[PDB]
Amino acid sequence: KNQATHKEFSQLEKKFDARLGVYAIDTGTNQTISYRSNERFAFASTYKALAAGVLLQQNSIDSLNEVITYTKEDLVDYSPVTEKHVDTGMKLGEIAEAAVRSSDNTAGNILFNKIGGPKGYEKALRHMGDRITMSDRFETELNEAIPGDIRDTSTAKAIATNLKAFTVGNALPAEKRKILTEWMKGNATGDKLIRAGVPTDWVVGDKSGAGSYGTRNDIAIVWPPNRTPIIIAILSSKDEKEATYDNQLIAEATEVIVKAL
Ligand SMILES: [Cl-]
Repeated sequence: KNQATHKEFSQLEKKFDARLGVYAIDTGTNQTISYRSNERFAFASTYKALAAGVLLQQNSIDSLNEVITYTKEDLVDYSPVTEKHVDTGMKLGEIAEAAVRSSDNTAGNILFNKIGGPKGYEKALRHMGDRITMSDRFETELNEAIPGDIRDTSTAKAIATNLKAFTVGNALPAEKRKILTEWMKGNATGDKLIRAGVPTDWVVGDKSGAGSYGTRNDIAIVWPPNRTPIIIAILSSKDEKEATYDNQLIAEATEVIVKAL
């Protein structure tokens, strides 16, 4: 379906007035599905699932019970969990969970901090052989997504390969790989995205993203019934800075991958 899937993906770009980037790999058959998979998009909040994976590589399960504190002036826009616990701090595991499950932006910034900032995040991905992802800024400036500006960008193929390493591969011991996938499962932020485009007997652990220039992303590990997982990265963006986005574009792209695999 090399050219057959190309046509369907090209058709979605027109129906939703957007640019689409797709990479999916069936971990059981190593069959891949790709479209503009080497083009750069701003990754926006999808980094949070990978940064949680780096955090888990670098810290014990025990240490996730350690309390982390921060200040009111550390709070950035859209921090619906962290804004409630300024006076007490949160457990480190709770912060990582807030970043993955709710896309809490202060929690994302703490994750960054704990793994050495954007530069430390990038260095961890380079260690896993990701040469493509470029991390430069904290929330919320990392969402600026200026076309042609490679700060805080990656490709569908690079992001999917990283997610594969953390969730099914050998980037984490089993127990932490399980902690990560559970954080990624059952979150409402994912409900209209890849989860809305797979059949109802499939299970989806995802991480969604949204940025300026209509940037709208979802990355996932998905389990068909009785079947090895498929890793999916779907990226989208537009040409106008204040452009809106349409969840349905991600869901329709997912339907195309499902039919092809
Ligand atoms: Cl304070």
